[PDB]
Amino acid sequence: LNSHRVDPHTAQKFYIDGHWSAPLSPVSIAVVNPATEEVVAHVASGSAADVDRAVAAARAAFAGWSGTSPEVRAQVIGRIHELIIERKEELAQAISLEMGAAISSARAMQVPLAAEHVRVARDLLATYRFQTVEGGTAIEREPIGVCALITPWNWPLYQITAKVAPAIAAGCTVVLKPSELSPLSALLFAQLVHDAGLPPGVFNLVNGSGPEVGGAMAAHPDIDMISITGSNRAGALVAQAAAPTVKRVTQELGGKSPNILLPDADFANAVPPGVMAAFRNVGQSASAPTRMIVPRNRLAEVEALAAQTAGTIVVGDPQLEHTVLGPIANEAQFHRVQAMINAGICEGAKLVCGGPGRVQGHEQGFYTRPTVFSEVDSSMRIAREEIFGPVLCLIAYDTIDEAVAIANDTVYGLGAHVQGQDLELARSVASRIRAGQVHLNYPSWNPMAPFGGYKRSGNGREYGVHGFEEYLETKAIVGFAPADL
Amino acid sequence: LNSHRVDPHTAQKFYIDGHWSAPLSPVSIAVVNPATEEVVAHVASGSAADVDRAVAAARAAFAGWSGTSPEVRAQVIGRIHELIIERKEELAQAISLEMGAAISSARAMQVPLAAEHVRVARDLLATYRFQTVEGGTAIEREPIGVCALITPWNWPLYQITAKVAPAIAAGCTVVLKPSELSPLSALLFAQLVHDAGLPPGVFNLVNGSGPEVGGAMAAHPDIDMISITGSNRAGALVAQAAAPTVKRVTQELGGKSPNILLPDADFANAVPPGVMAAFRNVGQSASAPTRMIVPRNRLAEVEALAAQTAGTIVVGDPQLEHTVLGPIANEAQFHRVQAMINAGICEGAKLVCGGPGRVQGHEQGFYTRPTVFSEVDSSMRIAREEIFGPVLCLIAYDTIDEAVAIANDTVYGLGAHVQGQDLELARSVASRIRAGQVHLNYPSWNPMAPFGGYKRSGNGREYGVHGFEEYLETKAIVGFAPADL
Ligand SMILES: NC(=O)c1ccc[n+]([C@@H]2O[C@H](COP(=O)([O-])OP(=O)(O)OC[C@H]3O[C@@H](n4cnc5c(N)ncnc54)[C@H](O)[C@@H]3O)[C@@H](O)[C@H]2O)c1
Ligand SMILES: NC(=O)c1ccc[n+]([C@@H]2O[C@H](COP(=O)([O-])OP(=O)(O)OC[C@H]3O[C@@H](n4cnc5c(N)ncnc54)[C@H](O)[C@@H]3O)[C@@H](O)[C@H]2O)c1
Ligand SMILES: CCCCCCCC=O
Ligand SMILES: CCCCCCCC=O
Repeated sequence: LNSHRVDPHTAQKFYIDGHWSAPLSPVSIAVVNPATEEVVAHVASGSAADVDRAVAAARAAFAGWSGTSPEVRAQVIGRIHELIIERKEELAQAISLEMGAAISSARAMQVPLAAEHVRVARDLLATYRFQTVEGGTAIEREPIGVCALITPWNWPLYQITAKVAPAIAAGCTVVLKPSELSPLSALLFAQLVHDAGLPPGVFNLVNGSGPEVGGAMAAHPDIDMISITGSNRAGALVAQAAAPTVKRVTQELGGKSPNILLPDADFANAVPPGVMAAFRNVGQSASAPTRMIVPRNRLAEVEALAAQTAGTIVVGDPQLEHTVLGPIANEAQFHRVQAMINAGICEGAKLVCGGPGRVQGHEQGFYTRPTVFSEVDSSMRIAREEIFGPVLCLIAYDTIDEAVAIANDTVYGLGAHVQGQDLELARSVASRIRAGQVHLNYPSWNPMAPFGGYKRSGNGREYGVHGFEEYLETKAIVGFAPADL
Repeated sequence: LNSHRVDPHTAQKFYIDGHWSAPLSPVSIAVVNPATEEVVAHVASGSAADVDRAVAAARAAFAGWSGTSPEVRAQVIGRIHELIIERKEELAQAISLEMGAAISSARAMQVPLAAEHVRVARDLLATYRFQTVEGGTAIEREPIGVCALITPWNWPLYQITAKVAPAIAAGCTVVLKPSELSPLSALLFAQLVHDAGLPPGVFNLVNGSGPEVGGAMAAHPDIDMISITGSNRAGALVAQAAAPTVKRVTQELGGKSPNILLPDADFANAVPPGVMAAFRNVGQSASAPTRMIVPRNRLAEVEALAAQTAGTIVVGDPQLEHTVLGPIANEAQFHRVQAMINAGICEGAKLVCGGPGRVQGHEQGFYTRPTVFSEVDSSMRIAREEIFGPVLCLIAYDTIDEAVAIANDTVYGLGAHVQGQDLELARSVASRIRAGQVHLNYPSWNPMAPFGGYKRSGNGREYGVHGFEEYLETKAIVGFAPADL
């Protein structure tokens, strides 16, 4: 049923300097459909020499593009956005195919939320003041230059858009390494910016492994900035690789986001949305609220409510419109999550529902059972470590002060959730969570809100004007207007 | 004549948690007067265990201080500023003693410019909006937490102030490692914040080597951010040491700042100020304009003008009010500069004036001759490498387009200078220099202008509101106001 077909002519090519060119190496990367475990396509595996050709194209194109007026850059970006909306069905099918997102999920969110980043960067150029005059001193905001972008597989198009749209809008030039576990939609996206009219060399695509291609980028002497969305392990290696060239380093990494239900919350109506939030994209989301923090005298009620809403999630074939969750995105991730579930069992957590093993009736495919643990201690492995699968922890508290301490009891700080009837109280608690975003009573997504981590969830912000400013340098021209006397 | 006396009771102590405490190790660091080459004092050498006590104090004090109202924090900072102004003569004598700054220079700039950073952070709290409401989403700016500050010896008090004032104002808590080659003025500064009323643990001082104390800070699991002003070599090592904890990393590093004289400039009145600018603080300044870029058909005139103004700089005893330049700050730096001068001779540059050797008549003390090279090629070592002594390069150009290419022909981008009669033209050139600051026709210093590097001159900005925001996280509270329907 899945309708995506990889272009045979460009599958094992790179997009460099306005054209698809042969890779310098013959190594291939097979792409596996997580729903069937079959290789559905191959893509090329870049070398450092390929990353060289791409950086050279980006460098050569930077003067022309940064010299293009904001209004005109905004026109190209606008057109890119139209093309995403036009080819959205094609894009939803490739995302689903490569990382198993329920086709329903791919149409409703995987693509449209990505479109939104592009829209926001377009509208943004209409008002942004690149120069400001404070007296005799003028502040000019300029593109930082050639940028390395590395993205993960869980929200593949969306994570490419959060980086490319602002980078391009700022006047930067960009070389992107997509996840080798979700390369197909990136292939469509490169074709899309080509068709949208982006000058050769402004956007460049190279496929390959993190350590080889990503490593080359992090160390390249001609790259002015690198932005990575991925694991902490990879984030730190790129930071270390980038230090001697003193690049600007932007990192969006792991999380263990808390969901505090305050005592005055409507538990029957708030536990189900939290569970659904924790298990969105089958838990494959860094900001997912996977630690639900609730009053002890209410734990047995929320346990029942969590098993109840978990048990009604339809897990199955992503090709069906009524499937809610597809499989874990790939074999490596499947086995990691499975290990985390078994670790929780072995450390004595209560298995409210779910458990290990493939989902019954989908033995082929990385289908993982939606899992809920309760009576969870903050010291447990499943409470401290990001699992990146559908595994929700229930944690009890005896005071609101205690609930905040548990929420902050983590090396991470990417996001957080608060449920409460008294809005004043809920706000004061939110301002006490050390996290880049706190969400009150399940607000809807906001494409202008800065997104990023405190502590070990990263460095920098994406989305909206904040994300746009990550790609600008800052210049002071003192004596811009001569002084008096 | 120098009147500073180190407090014998606190010289080999650390300022931790509101008191002077014994170091955990008995290692001492001798402090040498560069003007006489005599050890004038000793200070303690911290261990990782000392950095632990200091981080613990900072952590423990962070809740109280961040919970103190901006208005009240601004009052403490205001008082710190009064005390700097009151004890300025004592502070100028300690700076001069430890790193050889001409006493005249220490009174006029070394201290007052440092006072200014403190003033700017005080006034700033009066207007800064820590919360903003964009609809149903609120942006709250919060202190990032415990901060490691590492500073150099060339502008010792001033570099401590650019970091501590904004950090404290933001609500952060701070542990500072001063340069072990300029520890005496830091000792007075710690006493000063104590007397000013800063709560125990908000500011902590530990002395010691970069690799040992600085290394401990860069790697500490409880430090949320580290800011370093120093060499590229040290900047990258701290970045690498900090990567696995994902700290915020702020770096102010080397420079090779160009000074372009455009053809319409008044060469007789512009060459002398450039030379004086290059040799301020005897060249011991990262942003100093040490590459003077001038029209070829004008080189012989600027050469003569540079020798002329160089030859009239009074180099001698910093204890004399009429001394203009003191010695290089310390023996290590003296020998480094001397090697750079000899390298320039050996690579065929023209020695317009200056040369190697101690300044005649000051054989005792690290007195270095003000040196000017001309007919300098961009590929020369003396053109590519920061020298950090009084060594000015003269470079010729045949077009304004060429002059810009030479100015940007550098791994650095900390600052830059433009001389020109047509202000429109001079502005357009300034916007073409890839540098954090460009200064037109020798404007006066601006404590609100963002200061920092493009490319390899660092990451982040100091001074004014920009520097203040380096110590704030960014939080989005989505659903702050419930939505319609
Ligand atoms: N904060 C955010 O906005 C955000 C958003 C989505 C996902 N994430 C996080 O991403 C993770 C999921 O992705 P993953 O674990 O598969 O990512 P990962 O860290 O394993 O890989 C991410 C990217 O880095 C590349 N890479 C791997 N090793 C590299 C190396 N040493 N040098 C350079 N590049 C290298 C990979 O090829 C990939 O493109 C989760 O932790 C999730 O929370 C964060
Ligand atoms: N950009 C700016 O605002 C600015 C301002 C002033 C000076 N500087 C630069 O500073 C340099 C002058 O200072 P320097 O060369 O003596 O500095 P340096 O790099 O040798 O030392 C700077 C600081 O780092 C510490 N340190 C040394 N090694 C360390 C390590 N491995 N880990 C942690 N800390 C370590 C030192 O003890 C000192 O406190 C020049 O390059 C100058 O341009 C920059
Ligand atoms: C409504 C959720 C939007 C998707 C957020 C994905 C970012 C986290 O990995
Ligand atoms: C007027 C010069 C102010 C001092 C600038 C010092 C910063 C560079 O090291």
